[PDB]
Amino acid sequence: APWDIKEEEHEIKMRFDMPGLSKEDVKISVEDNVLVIKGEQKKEDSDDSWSGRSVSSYGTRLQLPDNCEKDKIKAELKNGVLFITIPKTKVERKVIDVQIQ
Amino acid sequence: APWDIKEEEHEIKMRFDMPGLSKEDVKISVEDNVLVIKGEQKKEDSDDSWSGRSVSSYGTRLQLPDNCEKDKIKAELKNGVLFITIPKTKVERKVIDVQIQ
Amino acid sequence: APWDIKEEEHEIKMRFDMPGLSKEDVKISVEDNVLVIKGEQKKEDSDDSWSGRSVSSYGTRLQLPDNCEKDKIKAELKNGVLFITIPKTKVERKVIDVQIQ
Amino acid sequence: APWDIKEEEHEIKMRFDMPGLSKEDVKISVEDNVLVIKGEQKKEDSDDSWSGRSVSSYGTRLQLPDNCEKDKIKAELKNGVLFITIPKTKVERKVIDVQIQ
Amino acid sequence: APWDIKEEEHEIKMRFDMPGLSKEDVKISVEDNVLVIKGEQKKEDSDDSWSGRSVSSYGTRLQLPDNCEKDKIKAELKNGVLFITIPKTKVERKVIDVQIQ
Amino acid sequence: APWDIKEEEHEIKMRFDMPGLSKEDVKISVEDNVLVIKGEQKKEDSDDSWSGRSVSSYGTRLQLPDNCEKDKIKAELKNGVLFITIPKTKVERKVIDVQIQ
Amino acid sequence: APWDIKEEEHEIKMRFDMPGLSKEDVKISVEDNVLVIKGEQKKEDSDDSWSGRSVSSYGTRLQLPDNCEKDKIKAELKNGVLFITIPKTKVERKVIDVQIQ
Amino acid sequence: APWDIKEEEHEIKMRFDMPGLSKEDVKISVEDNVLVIKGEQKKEDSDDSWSGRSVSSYGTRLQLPDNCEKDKIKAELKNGVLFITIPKTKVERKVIDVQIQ
Amino acid sequence: APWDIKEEEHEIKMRFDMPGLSKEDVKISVEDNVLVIKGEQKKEDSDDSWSGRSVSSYGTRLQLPDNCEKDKIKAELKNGVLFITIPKTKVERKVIDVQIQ
Amino acid sequence: APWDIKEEEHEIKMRFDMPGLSKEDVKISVEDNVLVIKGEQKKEDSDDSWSGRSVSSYGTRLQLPDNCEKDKIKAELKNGVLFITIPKTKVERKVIDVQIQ
Amino acid sequence: APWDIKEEEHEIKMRFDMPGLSKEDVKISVEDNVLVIKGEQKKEDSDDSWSGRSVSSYGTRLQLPDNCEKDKIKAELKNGVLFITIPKTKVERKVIDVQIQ
Amino acid sequence: APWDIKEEEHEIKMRFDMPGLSKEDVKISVEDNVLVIKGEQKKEDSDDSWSGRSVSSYGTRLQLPDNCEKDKIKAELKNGVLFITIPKTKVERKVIDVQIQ
Repeated sequence: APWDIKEEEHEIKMRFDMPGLSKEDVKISVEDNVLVIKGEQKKEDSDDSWSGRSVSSYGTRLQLPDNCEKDKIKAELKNGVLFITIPKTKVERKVIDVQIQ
Repeated sequence: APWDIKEEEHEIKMRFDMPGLSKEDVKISVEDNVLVIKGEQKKEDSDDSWSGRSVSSYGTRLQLPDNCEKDKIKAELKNGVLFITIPKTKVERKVIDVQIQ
Repeated sequence: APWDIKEEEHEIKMRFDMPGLSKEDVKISVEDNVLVIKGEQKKEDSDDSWSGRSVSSYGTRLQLPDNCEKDKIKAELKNGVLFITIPKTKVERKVIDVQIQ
Repeated sequence: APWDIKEEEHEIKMRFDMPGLSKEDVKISVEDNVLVIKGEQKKEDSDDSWSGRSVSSYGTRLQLPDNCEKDKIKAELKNGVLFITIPKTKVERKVIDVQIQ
Repeated sequence: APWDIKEEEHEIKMRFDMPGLSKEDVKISVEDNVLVIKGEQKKEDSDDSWSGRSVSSYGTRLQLPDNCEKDKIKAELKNGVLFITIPKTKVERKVIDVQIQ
Repeated sequence: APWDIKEEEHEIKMRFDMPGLSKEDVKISVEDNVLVIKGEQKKEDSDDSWSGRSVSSYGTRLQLPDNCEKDKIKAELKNGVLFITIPKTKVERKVIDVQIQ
Repeated sequence: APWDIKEEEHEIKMRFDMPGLSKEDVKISVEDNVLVIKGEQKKEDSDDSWSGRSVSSYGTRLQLPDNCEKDKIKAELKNGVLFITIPKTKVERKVIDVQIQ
Repeated sequence: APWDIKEEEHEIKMRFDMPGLSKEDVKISVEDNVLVIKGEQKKEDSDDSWSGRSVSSYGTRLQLPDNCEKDKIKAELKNGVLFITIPKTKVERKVIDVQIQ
Repeated sequence: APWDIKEEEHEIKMRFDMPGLSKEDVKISVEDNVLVIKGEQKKEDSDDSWSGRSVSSYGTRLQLPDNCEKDKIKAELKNGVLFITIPKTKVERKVIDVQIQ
Repeated sequence: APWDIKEEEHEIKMRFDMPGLSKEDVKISVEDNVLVIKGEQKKEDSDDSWSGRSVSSYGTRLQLPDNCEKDKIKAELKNGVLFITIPKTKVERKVIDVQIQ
Repeated sequence: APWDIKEEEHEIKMRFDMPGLSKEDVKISVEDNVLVIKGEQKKEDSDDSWSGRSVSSYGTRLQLPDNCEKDKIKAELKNGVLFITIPKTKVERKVIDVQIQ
Repeated sequence: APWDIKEEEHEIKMRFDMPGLSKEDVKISVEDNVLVIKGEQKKEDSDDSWSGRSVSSYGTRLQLPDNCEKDKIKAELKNGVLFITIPKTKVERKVIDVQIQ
């Protein structure tokens, strides 16, 4: 299965995966509320000696409900699998319901 | 015809419809600018004694141009038909046009 | 789910549904063994002031196995939902089975 | 090719095209951050004397990243071709990167 | 609408259209009875500085019923719209009808 | 790109890839000339706490031209990527060509 | 248009059509309530001397609501067009309507 | 070929077929004019010890032109093949033909 | 079958067909080498009193190899079937064959 | 369900089925390792007197992993159902596993 | 690739191909301006002793711009490949261009 | 028709075909039991002077039941048609049949 993206019990979480890609070719970037991921192909630093070299596009968008709180943002890569944990927001301070009468 | 959603001559109006659903299983919820509707199936409180019991999903999104003014928001249900009337906003205080020269 | 039509434990039952349609625009008609339903659009008696006025065709056929016994035929409309209960018949007074030898 | 829409080396640019439409039937309109274009068919002011008169819908949306700065907004029409040049914004004053550890 | 081609009340008329193309890149050619149009892309004489440069094929055939009378043949280009007016012929000097008996 | 399978300049090589799968859930098996791969889902040994858990089938066939020489067979897993290197055979000791005359 | 079949103001009427078929190759047949038409190809009695001889199937079913009254049944063929006029029945001697309460 | 259903030279005949089904799991049932067949799966009385156990639905409808004469109705099963022979009726005591004039 | 168009053993022949159309609404027209047929709908001269009135387009083109010799051109309509017989031409006065060497 | 083909707990088993076909029209044939089945249509030895006579092709291939041991091969036909039981082989006398290091 | 048909630097050229067909079964025919090719199947003069005998249709049309000059027309067949070289014409003695003003 | 491949009355035979390809660009190759054909495009040795030059892939596999006996293998090319005749094998020295009891 390619990816997961969901509000967990307390936060927001993404998870994707990529063969070959090690701890080197990974980058991200933040904005006022926009996250972006940039993975690329460093499958040119050992040797080719091959045919089925894999090359594709990896960077991708994201927007958080509230402006992305930056400090506690965590992420990790293992066995060709990246995943990013990020804090939830504090929505629902006020609401009103039906008066259908 | 399932629904209508439109800016009338003075306000914003939604209208949808649902068999069975009476004045009980209806709920809404507001946000800073987000409306959401939650209807569900209380077709379990009289008796089944049936085969063609109808059950589906009814809640749905909405966003208003300007933050939803809450007081005068009205809505009503009759003959299995929901409809919500909500105040318009006061856009277009300034504009500029072509200077194609 | 649109409709149900079935032999229950003791009788025959139809059930359908229609938004808007109240206790006024409903009619039926019987025959020697043919039932027919005629619903129509009285969505012209309050006001239009609208775009998504719903108008369609509602009348529909039926035939009962035995000629429709007329007295105890019942029906009802609620929350835009029609349903007709009608007596079963007394088939299977005699039968013969295989003699495949 | 119908249109182009892109961030150039320094600004934002749209370009589209329309047969017949001259410097008369063109209009635009601005908002806090919303641009809209309104072209229409003045192919009724010379004469018809024709069959293949062209009539369609031309107005279209746009939103700029930052609220549309209004003064230096330029545009032009030639040979049935419209194009609008508009100032870029000043995003990316701060950023944070991975700490995948 | 792309083009029109028709016998008018007195003559024959074509009309087509092309963004960008001005009074320069247009050419035609005549034959004993064959007309041909050759438009091309001079969208290389101002500057590119662009992505959505439009380039396509424009030349096209035609045959007139009678050999094309050459003198009074007229044509014009405006707002990226070409159109050619050409004299009709003098067919139907004799006819015979049914004798189905 | 999913996989590569090819005769290299001197040997035979397979390469595939699998997210999540680490150095644990991997197995192979040999035969007289048949290779088979068995990967499975050990995504049950850390915790679920998730929705998009990935589970599928991974084992797959192979046959080598000549009976698989077993000693020098190598393979490796990194960044969720498996690949197996295996010795080539020594075909083409004799041949005959056309005599089409 | 191939055919017409309808209850007129007072009776029941069919109309169809067939090239070539003259007053010879036409037949019908009645039943307790079933009508059937049998037209065939007598395009073998003058001469072939041809390629595009037309041959197809023409007979077709019908059932009348009440058993077909036989005497006044009329029909006619002209210009390769058949049409059958037949008496209506006397349905609706009794009816009952809604009691939806 | 699955089945045959036809009026023979003197009667009416059905024939179908079913693997496994022996002389046990077969049943029929008659009505005023309705025949029905009920075969089922007794592939649970010897043992499973298997994977490709076959289970499906076998009962099926029939209506005879005239009310089914019951005595001489015959049927048989052999080599997983059922077939039912039933008496024809005595239709066509009277008829009327065209008067197309 | 709709139509036939063919060179017979000695001439050229067309044949088509049209329900309703009698000996009245038929017309043709000749040219230097162009034949055209014009049938239309006179299904307005008796009465409508109907629903399935048939109306369509019937005129159609033709070109003969050599200019249409006019005198001996024959045609006829019967049972809603038109057919036109026309003289062949006298092609093939000279020819040359391969010299492939 | 048409057929089953599988390695059971101890052997190899096929099972298929055929209406009509009795113990007569069945044949098989063996090879070094190839099995083939030949059923045909002896539905010509009793009488036709029918329309829905069934005729098709029944012979089919098979290959066993190891050369087919011939003695204990069993098979049977009942209720139009064929099935062949055949001995398994003795594979897996030696194996080697990963050394992914 | 099946065929080529093109105006070369000085003439007109066709080229096609056909297995089996030798220098015998080839024919052409000329007209005032129409060329036609007739190849056929003489794959009946040696012996069949075969299954995959090839038989198809080979004759085909052509029209030249100007009436086909007959003398210098050349053609040849080799290795199951035919090709015809034919003289070009002398078009474009006069022309007129745009006056779009 | 592209090819034929079949066991004749005494041997095995292939036949295919290729335009242009003469007695030069043809090659085959044998193995223990594998035949392979290699045709290629020598349509570069006379001249191009063309557009519709044909180039494709021609080599193809084959396996014989028994190891290919090499001496008497024959083949030939004529009129762009290849065909290979090869000796049959001597299968069926022993067999066993049903004992369905």
